[PDB]
This record gives sequence, C-alpha cells and structure tokens, in this order.
Amino acid sequence: SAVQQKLAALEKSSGGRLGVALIDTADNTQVLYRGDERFPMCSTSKVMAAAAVLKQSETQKQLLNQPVEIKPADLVNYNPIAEKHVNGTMTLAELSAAALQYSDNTAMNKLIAQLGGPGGVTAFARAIGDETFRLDRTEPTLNTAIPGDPRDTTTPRAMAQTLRQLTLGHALGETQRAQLVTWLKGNTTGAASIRAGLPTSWTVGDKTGSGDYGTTNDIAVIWPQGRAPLVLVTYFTQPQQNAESRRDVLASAARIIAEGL
Ligand SMILES: *[B@@]1([O])O[C][C]([C][O])O1
Repeated sequence: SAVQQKLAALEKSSGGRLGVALIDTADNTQVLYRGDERFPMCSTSKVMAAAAVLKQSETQKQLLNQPVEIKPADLVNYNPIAEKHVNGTMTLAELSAAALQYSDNTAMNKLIAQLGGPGGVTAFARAIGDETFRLDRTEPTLNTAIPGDPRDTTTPRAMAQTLRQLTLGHALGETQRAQLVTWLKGNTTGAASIRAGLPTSWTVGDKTGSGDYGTTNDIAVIWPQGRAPLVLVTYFTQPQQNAESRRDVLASAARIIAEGL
C-alpha cells in the first residue's frame, strides 16, 4: 500500500530500522510496518509500570497517595523530578507522573520496586493479554538496546494493542484510565516526535523513549478533532551503538500515517 511504501522509503533514507503500528479505532483497522519485530522499549516501558500501579490502586484505594522516600542512593542517570525531592518523599502518583511526563528514571525504578521487580511489570502485561512485552531490567540498564537482545523489548503491534486497552479500553478502572490519559496528555518530552508530524489541532498523549543504538521511540494516543481516536506506536533503532537520536524519523512516520487518513 501507499503508506507502507512511504514508510519503507523513510526507513531506507534513515539508515535504521523502523517499526510502526497504527490502530484506527473507527473501524479497528491496523497499519503495520515491521509490526511483529522486537524493538527495545526504552522509556516507553514506563507506561506499563505506571498502569500496573494504577491497577493496584483499584483495590488499594489510597495507594497513589502513599509517600515513598527518595534517597541519594536511589538516583540514577536521569532524574529530573526525583532530584528535586532527594531526602524527602514523593507519592506514588507523583512518581507515576514523573516517570511518564518527564521520563524520570528514578521514578520508574520506584514503580518497579512497588510491583515487586521487573517480573511484576511483566505480569501485569500478561494479565491484560499482552504476551509480547517483557521487562527484564531496571533503569538505566534496560536502555542498552543491543541488537538482537530480547530483554526489555516488545513489538509495535503488541504495544499498540496494549496502549489502546489501557487508554481507550477498560483494562483499567474508570478513574485509573482517566488518570493515565491525563498523565499522557501532559507529557513534556514529546514535542519533536509523533506530535511534530501531526496537525497542531489534534490532541496527543504520548510517551517517548530513548536509548543506546540511537533508539528513538514514541507511543501515542491521538484524538483528532471530530474523528475517532487513533493509537500510533513508532519505534526506531540504528546499527551504531553511539548513534544520535532521530526524533525526526518518528515525526515523519506520523506525518505519513496522517496523510493516509
Ligand atoms: B527513557 O528512554 O527516556 C529517557 C530516559 C534516559 O535514560 O530513559
């Protein structure tokens, strides 16, 4: 199809490996490019950790207000929000927001701890029907993005379906789903990625990811004005360990998808 030829050309021009999955919820049609190949999730995995904590809060009603101490030893490589609260506390809600909207790695590690380890995050994925997602490591080593390594990967198809279920479906309770949507819509790290290839009038909620091998990812829910929402996952990785990020590729892939609608 036209869109798949344009995505292939974009990939060829980029020098890397591009994975795309689009779900149009109007007719549940899907557009896939390398949709069943594994890609390193990097920080896109933070959505799953936050959603797992939200699921816990359906039974533990006060869980998100639980204070969690941030100690100096907790700080890792990228902690824009946690750094502001060293030797103090953040609630689980604040940690979830930080992980999602600022991609805070300390916050992610606290979420993982709350879930009983990476296996607890993976288990949540399995519980909502995602057989592909696997989280194996904590921050920052889950971002190594080594070619061929299946750790800390998923496929575009799987992540699109899971993101749909979490945000537009009913994998979470009503208050929890709404909270997740609010968090994603307030992301601060996404301006140069999917959002940049879409009409400025569309509302987007997204989570970016970055890692070694120039890995540059973004997963989004998109609410076009007067039109069913769309779920779009764009994963990109490159052959050189020290390659630069290529957010423009994700913007271009989004633009190509948007043109075909
Ligand atoms: B994710 O991918 O977003 C930023 C941080 C950097 O380690 O991880």
